[PDB]
Amino acid sequence: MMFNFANFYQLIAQDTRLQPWLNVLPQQLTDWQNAEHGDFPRWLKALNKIPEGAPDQIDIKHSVTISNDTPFHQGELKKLESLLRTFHPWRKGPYTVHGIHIDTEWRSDWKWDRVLPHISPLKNRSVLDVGCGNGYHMWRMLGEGARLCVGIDPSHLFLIQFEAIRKLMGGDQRAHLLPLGIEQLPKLEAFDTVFSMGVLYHRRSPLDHLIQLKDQLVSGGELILETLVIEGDETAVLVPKERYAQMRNVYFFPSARALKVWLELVGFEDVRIVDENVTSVDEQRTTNWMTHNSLPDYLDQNDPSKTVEGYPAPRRAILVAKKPGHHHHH
Amino acid sequence: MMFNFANFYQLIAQDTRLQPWLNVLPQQLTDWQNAEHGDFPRWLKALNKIPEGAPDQIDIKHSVTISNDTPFHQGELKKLESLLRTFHPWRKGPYTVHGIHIDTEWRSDWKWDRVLPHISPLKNRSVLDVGCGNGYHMWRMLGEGARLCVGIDPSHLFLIQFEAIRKLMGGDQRAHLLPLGIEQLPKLEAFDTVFSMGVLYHRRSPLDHLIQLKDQLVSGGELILETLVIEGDETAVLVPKERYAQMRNVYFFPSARALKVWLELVGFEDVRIVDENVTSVDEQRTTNWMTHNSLPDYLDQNDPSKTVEGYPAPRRAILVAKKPGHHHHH
Amino acid sequence: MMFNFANFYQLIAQDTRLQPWLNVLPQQLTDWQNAEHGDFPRWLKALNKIPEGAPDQIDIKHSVTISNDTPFHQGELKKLESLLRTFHPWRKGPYTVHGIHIDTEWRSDWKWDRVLPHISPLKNRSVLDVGCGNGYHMWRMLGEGARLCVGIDPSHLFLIQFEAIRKLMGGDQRAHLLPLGIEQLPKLEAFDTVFSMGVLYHRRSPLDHLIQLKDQLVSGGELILETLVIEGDETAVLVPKERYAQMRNVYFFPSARALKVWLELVGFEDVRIVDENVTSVTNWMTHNSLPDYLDQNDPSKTVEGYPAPRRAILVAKKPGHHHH
Amino acid sequence: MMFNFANFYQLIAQDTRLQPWLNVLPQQLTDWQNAEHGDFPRWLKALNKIPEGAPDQIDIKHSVTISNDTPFHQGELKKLESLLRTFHPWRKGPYTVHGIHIDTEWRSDWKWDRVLPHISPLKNRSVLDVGCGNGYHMWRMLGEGARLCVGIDPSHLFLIQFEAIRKLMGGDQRAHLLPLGIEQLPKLEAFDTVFSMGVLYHRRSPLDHLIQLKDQLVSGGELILETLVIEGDETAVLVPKERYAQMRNVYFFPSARALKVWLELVGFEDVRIVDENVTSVTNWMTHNSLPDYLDQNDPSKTVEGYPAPRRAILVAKKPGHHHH
Repeated sequence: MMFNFANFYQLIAQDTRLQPWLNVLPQQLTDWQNAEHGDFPRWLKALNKIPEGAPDQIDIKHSVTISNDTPFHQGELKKLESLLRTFHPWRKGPYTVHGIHIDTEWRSDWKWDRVLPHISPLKNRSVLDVGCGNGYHMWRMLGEGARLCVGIDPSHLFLIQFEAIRKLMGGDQRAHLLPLGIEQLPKLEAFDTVFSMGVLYHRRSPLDHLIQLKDQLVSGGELILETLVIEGDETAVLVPKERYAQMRNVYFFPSARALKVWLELVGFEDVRIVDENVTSVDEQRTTNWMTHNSLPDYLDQNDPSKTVEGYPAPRRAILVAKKPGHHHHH
Repeated sequence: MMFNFANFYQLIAQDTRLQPWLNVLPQQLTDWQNAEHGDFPRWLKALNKIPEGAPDQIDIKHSVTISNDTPFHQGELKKLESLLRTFHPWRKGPYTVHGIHIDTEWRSDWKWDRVLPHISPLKNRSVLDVGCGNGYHMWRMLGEGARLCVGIDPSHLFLIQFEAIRKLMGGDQRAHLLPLGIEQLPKLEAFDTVFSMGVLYHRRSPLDHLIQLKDQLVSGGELILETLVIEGDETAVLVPKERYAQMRNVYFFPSARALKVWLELVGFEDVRIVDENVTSVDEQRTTNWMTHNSLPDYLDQNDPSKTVEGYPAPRRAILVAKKPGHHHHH
Repeated sequence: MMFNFANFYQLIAQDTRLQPWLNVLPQQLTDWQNAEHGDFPRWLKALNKIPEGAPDQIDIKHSVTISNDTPFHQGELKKLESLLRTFHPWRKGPYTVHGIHIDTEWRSDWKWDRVLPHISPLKNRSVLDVGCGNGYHMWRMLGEGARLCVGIDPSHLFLIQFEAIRKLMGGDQRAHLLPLGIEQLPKLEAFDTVFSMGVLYHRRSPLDHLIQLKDQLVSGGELILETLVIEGDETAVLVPKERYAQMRNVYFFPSARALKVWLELVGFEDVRIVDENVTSVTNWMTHNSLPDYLDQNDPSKTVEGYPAPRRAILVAKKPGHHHH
Repeated sequence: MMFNFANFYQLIAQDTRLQPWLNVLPQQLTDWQNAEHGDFPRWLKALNKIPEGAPDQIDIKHSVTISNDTPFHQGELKKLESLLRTFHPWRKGPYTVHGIHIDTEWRSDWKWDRVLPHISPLKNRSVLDVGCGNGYHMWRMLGEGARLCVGIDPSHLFLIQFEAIRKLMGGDQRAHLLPLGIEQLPKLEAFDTVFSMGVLYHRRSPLDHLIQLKDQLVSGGELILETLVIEGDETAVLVPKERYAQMRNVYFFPSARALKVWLELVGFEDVRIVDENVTSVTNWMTHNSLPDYLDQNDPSKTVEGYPAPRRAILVAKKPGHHHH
């Protein structure tokens, strides 16, 4: 046993739409325990030192902020900040926990604010967050009245970060992170809303990824899909001969308008492009006195409109679509 | 869904020795939902009408007796007795529930009294009851301070009877019945004590049955094995050419002394024969004014020392054995 | 048992590179016997009546032509033509067997002539023909000195047509048609040359299709890939919202230059675009011979408004030195 | 690849009743190639040096004897005897090949002579020989007109010895030894006759062993079952607390009358106890020729105190009419 998922097994056992998941999940998580550990056991020792127990104040509406009415002792706060610092890098965020500002590589808060007006109200919805990273967005979804959030992301570090935040939240059982790829899930048709965050361009079969997402949604459910794109019409699709912005294991970069056609082909309805930006809009940069060149490593220093390989600079599009059928329970 | 096993999934999820069982159990119980229903849906409608809620008094020490300080209304008691009567036949017992005496085909109470002095104290033990029928013995095991009892018996009727008694007990979660054969279990090595009640003579491979039981026990665990036997020494073993006492699907009927050697061969220790009787010792008979011949149908009316087929009349032996190794947690 | 593949089991048993295929093929063909029969048992009764025995003359070099020195009697020829006619429609060909001109609907011979100059010589090569139809091209490949041709095509009718031609060839064991999808093959790495003709645009995962093909080739083996394409550069890729040219179950239509990049990504070498043409083809009661899938006011477009069909042929090499 | 079973794949491919075996056999033999090799690759190099080609004279009727009209040169015979000697120990036999008397440790010929009168005539029968050792009896079965003999025995050495004899027979394809346990076979119902010799008492589930054997027989086929037994009636069955006659991994030793009931329960017909004998057999430096497993003060008992070994032979029929 590296990490016990007992609490998740208990939750899905008591949920009639998720109980079928017990037919495949336990073997997958048993196998994960015996796979390459890496740093997970060292990280787990730090997680175990983070103080247990409910905080006094939680904001998951306007930010992700945890605080006590009575602040912590200088010693306990130094130790807590030091434990959290060992889990670098923190990508999604940012977080404020007992005065400590976890200053993340991404402004997930700003992207959340720009997307939220375009999505169906989360009140009482079950949500699957695919490529959920450390789980930032699941807190924001509970903040909007989500009943249940399940995150899936295969990173050991993301599971530790999530469990550290969940522990500082007092063990909130409404959000969970499973170390899985979406391809490991059976056909649940169980969630009201599915988020796919930055996964499509890593998949050799982009249409199989879109069908896998459709298969997790109830009748009339909603998909929010974010991926890297290029500018162009319905027939613009980049596939790089080697690496894209220094990344290996990259396949399809459709235009947003191309991606809209792909979603319609596999059977989604009411497809809208709701946001498109250069990725730097939502990135933070370490920009101190020691900084050499300010340009990210993945951009050409001679022309920051291009990657080091000479492709167009990264752009992120966010689409919202509907699975066919009437959405039940309002 | 015919019957939801959520509560069992929750229990084994929170138990580190039983959690591995989630790797095979859920698919088996999913398949059971879709197998031939028979009368289970009609029976379930009666179970659902049995009154919910804790009784005032429970004796599971000296009997299995349930009672309220304030007795039930004449109407509610007639309805309850009528519901319970639809689940005939009640084999293991007997039971007394709110004044209603469930007068069973077997005196499981007397056999329990004769065996109890020969078994390791049940206090804080986990127990697997193989061939558990309606689950009578699991109540008696909790009565002796067992922490946990799991019953396995593939009969639809036995699951209903057990759930009716469990409901009248106020939903006691320390005992459960799974509709499984012992051959469906993986190698758990999780129980302190295993009971095998009247299963061995139904198994084509009696040694595989004994190894399956050894595989469910912890180091130093205890087996109590009951089966049908013949008189004789270590080389006396009946295999009938067709039926035995009118029963189809019957294989090996060793002498008790033969069975002791079989247990030693597959690796058990400290094997003791603790009880041997004609089966009629522990049977009840309907013996009223209308009775034609008093002899059970399976006995020869011309010679009640023999079956109708001419084999020796049924005898039951009870053996107690130890899995090798030191038993941990005292 | 609808059809006995004993002869193919025997062939791959005696071949070192194909024997591993026996680990999965027999259960797949057992399951195929038990699937929806349709007309296959009736068709098989016609195949059983087709005359057995070697013909005197075989041309598989310039055509697919079978003849006896001494021609058949008018009765035997009427019966044989009647049996062959029961397997309509014949798409790939044409075939001429003992004077009977089989009623083929495509000129597979012209396609073959346009391909042939661009491929590595077939002498002593083993060839996998994916989407092989009734197997016309496998005969032409044997005609060019191929050691062995295996065709992959799930149609009941294609297997009957193939076995009818094979029987009239005297049971030639150097060509075989298996009713399988390419996705059912394991990683054989057994063939010198693989043809994928008209398959890629039917596959939901086109890169998994290219990897499937690479996985059937030996070191230094050759892929010939023909598919429907659009004009444009390396980022031109059409996916329809529903049908393309009135075809259902269609996915990716890259430009040939896009397809070249896809093949390089998957690990192919020396990728060449070898041929590219706008497709043409009727009933004589039709006003014109424009397919129904073309826009009648602009035949450069489909009725759905996309660019009209174009076929490209690419040739590529799996990395490594090609042995014997 | 340690040993190529291509010839067996080809044989069962061309046999209607055995072709279904291709659904499971190839993966099992692939896994066997990759299991613990031991000496098998060294042994195979000796097998490869044994001279190929048909001998002039074969007796498989009265013995197993191979000879040329023109004998081998003293050099060729020394080399061949040296190669055969590398596969020690030879248990079943004896064998005489080109004048060389193979050093067999059992008189399988006497066993064969005692069995033969009790079995249905072998002419044109297919036979499964379970626990066949180096395959001595399969030669004798062919000698009696058996169409086909398949031996089932997991020993590396047994397969080498068999293939050495088969090679000296000129590659006779009517007998084959597969390195499998009986539990690995599917339900073939393909053989006219099944032999199970010295296997039952090694099986933890003896009734599953009897059902396994019934499952390999055609309608009306015959089982010959030989095992170790005790004296007694239908309820006499020995199971040891640990070893029987110093053998580990042993389970049930029924009386022959008990075994007859077991066969009837499992659904066999016309069950006959045909033969029953107390077994005998040394090094000449031994005080006596009592096996070490016998009690020296009472050789009617094992050293463990059980009854001494006895062998019984039973013959039974699967229900149904036996075709051709």
